[PDB]
Amino acid sequence: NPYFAAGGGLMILGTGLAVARSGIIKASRVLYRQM
Amino acid sequence: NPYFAAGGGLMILGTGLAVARSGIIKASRVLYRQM
Repeated sequence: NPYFAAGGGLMILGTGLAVARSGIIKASRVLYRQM
Repeated sequence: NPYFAAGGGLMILGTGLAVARSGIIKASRVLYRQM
């Protein structure tokens, strides 16, 4: 399809993994000091 | 594969090395004043 030329889904994946990294970092920041 | 046209992994590597640089800078900021 002509939409394949854009191929902007990698931006979505990058935002998703960045948010996941931030959330996991905050969790581990709480996990160590919780147990 | 058609996914090679995008080639967005360099963004992932850049984010990883930037985070590593920040973490190492903070560590050295603690390492000098710890020992």
